[PDB]
Amino acid sequence: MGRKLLAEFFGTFWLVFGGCGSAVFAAAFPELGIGFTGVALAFGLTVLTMAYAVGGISGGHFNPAVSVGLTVAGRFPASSLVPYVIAQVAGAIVAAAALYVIATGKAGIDLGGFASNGYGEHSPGGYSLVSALLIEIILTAFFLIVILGSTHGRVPAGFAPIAIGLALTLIHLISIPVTNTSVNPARSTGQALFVGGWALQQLWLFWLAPIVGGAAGAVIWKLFGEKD
Amino acid sequence: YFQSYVMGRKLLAEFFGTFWLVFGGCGSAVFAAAFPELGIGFTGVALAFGLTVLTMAYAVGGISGGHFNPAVSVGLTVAGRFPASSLVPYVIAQVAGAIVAAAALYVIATGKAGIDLGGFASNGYGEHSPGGYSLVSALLIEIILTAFFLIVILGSTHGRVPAGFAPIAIGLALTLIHLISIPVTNTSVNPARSTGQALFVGGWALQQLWLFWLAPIVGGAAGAVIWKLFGEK
Amino acid sequence: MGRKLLAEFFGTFWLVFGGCGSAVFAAAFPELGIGFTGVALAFGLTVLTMAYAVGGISGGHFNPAVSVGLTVAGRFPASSLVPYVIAQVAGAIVAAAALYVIATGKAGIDLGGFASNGYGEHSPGGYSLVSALLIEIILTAFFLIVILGSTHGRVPAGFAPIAIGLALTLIHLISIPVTNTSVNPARSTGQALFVGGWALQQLWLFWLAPIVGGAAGAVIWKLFGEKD
Amino acid sequence: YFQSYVMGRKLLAEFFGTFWLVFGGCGSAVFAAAFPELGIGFTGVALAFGLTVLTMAYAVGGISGGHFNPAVSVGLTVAGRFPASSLVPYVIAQVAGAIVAAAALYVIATGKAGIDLGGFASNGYGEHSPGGYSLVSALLIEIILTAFFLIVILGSTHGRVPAGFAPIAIGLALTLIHLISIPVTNTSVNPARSTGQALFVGGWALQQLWLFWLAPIVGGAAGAVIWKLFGEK
Repeated sequence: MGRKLLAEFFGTFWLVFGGCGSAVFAAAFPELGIGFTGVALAFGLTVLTMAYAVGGISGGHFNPAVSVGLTVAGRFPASSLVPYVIAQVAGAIVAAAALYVIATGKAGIDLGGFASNGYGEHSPGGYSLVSALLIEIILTAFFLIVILGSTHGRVPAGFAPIAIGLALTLIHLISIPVTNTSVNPARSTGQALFVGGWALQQLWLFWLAPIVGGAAGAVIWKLFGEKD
Repeated sequence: YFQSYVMGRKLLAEFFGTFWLVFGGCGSAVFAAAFPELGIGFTGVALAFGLTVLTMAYAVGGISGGHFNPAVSVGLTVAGRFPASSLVPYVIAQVAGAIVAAAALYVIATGKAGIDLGGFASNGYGEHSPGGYSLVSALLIEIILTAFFLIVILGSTHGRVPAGFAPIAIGLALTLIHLISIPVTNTSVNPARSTGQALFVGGWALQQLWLFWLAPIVGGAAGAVIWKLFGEK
Repeated sequence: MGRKLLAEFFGTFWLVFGGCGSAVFAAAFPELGIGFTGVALAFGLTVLTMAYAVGGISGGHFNPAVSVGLTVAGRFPASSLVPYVIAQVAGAIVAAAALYVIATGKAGIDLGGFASNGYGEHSPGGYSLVSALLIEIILTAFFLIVILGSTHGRVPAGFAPIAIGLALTLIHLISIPVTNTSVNPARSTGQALFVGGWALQQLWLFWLAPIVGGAAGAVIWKLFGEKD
Repeated sequence: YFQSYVMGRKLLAEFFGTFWLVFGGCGSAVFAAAFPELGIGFTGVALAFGLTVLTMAYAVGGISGGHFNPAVSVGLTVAGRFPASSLVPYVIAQVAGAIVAAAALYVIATGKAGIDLGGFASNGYGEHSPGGYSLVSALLIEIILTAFFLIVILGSTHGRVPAGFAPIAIGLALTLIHLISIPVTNTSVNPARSTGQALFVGGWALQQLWLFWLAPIVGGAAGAVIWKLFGEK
């Protein structure tokens, strides 16, 4: 069990340090930077890679809304939920801090939103709170449908990391302009704690919406996918 | 053919999958393709469409067959992989999934007011081809691209290839198809995908829609006929 | 055997119509075009996808220099070499022609080099004939090392298309500026026949260099990789 | 540990693989990254480096273990996956492969005369960090990135994951590492890769080279130590 919490901790750290750190260091670099596509690929590849490295140890959730959805689907014991959520939020916070220390090694850098998720005025594209809510619920619900589908016994072992990592990239290709893309309450919490201000005031949305999307995808999955 | 899952489950699978294909491929185009400085361009859209299929073919492919595409259902029927008796119900689940995804995209887009959605990721030709290509060019490239899409689907799901790899060959073939043809038609190869967007644009998009039923369905049947000639036995 | 020639024909057609057609229609499209990266990804994905669809029928060479390298490696009967080369060059020519018909459906388009490979003045980056020669030999030799390695019995079945497709993308990411990237005599012949002029005068280089690279990679492979 | 292939074959495998990693990752950077209008950028370089490893790990991974990287050989020794007695010979084959690839890139580049190769894809820090990041930033990010590279290599090659998927997790993890850190150090995580380029630039690149031996090797050992704590049993 301690092995499983460490798997979640290192995994969520990798997710945030790789995804957010590609956003902070590289996305807007002049002439050669990696754009929304490269951040999207980054975040999907943190999940693909640690899903292969530690998924067979903890299940490789790396994401509170995943742990909730897999509990609602009856794949995962509700008794492990809270500990997993604590291990995950701790990895995110420790990654946010390592990124912070490294980022400021560049003289007079402006961290800005520091890859925090936001809506309205803090939506990259100026989309409303209601747009933010709907798209985070829809995308997280589908994220769980892919995770529950691709880890079902009808799918041969070993392919789920590819499915689930690249589904995370696809989710970023769709929604970065709307919310910078959360679908993961832990991945939103670390960056926001370093920004404070508006980032903390909007943080609730990125706990509430992914958790409702993850639970909804679980319920939908149960209705047509999980039975033999 | 035998039944492996009851029809309601296969139809929901097809409904949710085609919803994902349009919501993710058309959503990436509407929200992110042209975003100033950092937007994802034709490349990021092609990746997104391929990934909706790769990820839903893994998620529900084992339930319905994972068509998400009337042209694919038709091609597999012509190749003798799928029963004609399931054709019409699948096509209806797929077109319903695409219309509901278009509507969902629209609702989310209204949260950024005063914005012009332009063609709303609709397919088109002539003045409505991103590069000004003619109706004949559109017709040809949709026939050839959908035919090869069918040949990749049929060969990668054949028993001579190990289970589990199809979603990756099929989803990446769709990304490849958009890399080639977005400048020509915005890329259909999928009558349901063309239909939901066009119903919201109306006008020229409804008027040109016929072509993105006819060409993909012709190409899908042609791919299937070609495959049965050399690949299936 | 007729099944195998048709596999090669459809395969090389897909390679050229997908790769070259991504170059002609999309690579330089204003604001949104796919650049050298998207052409590189295109060409690798034609091979990955048709290697899965028909590789188990003909071996999925799609490329005269592959057929030569696999013959030199003793993987493939020298008696099938010529027929495979004819089927491959025929797919390329028929794809070049379909691309031609479709491309000119755009009023007053300038086809330009029409994705032909070239060197010196016709190298995108102005690299010399000698640069062109060396990089086509090196990259084709490695292409065969990957193909022979990834289809060896020590590698589990089904992964070779991923290896070999993405190796082709990697080769394009390295060399498009130097020669537009051939590593495939058939893929160079179709486009050049439609351009004539300098494209025909340089065509020999793109037969000679990939065939020497493919044969060399086969010989190197035999020395350290092919034995149990 | 038992012998599966004789040492000459393992060394040639490592030599050719590290040659490919530098020739393809550094070649893509030198020839294509900054090409006017169509160049491939930090994204295309990160993809290229990841793909040299994915494709050579499939091609010769089954012969030598597919390290291509002194930091990887060290990490696997510390994790008890590889014998210390093979360490020095591997590291020498890898550094030789990288120097010969640098030389090969150089020869090909001379065919476009009067050109400035700049840093020639060398790694660096401070003034020689593409984004001006300090020595401490460089050191930290190379330790953390190489440690995770080791954790992904160790977990994906563990017996609890099916054979054949490692080249894909390991090569894509390298692409991810470049997506994160090219702005900081140009991305090393690999002392042999840093060494060949720097020997051609001389000057500051030879002077800063120490850091791209020390940090990757420290991070590789740390990743291995962490892995043995929770992952291996």
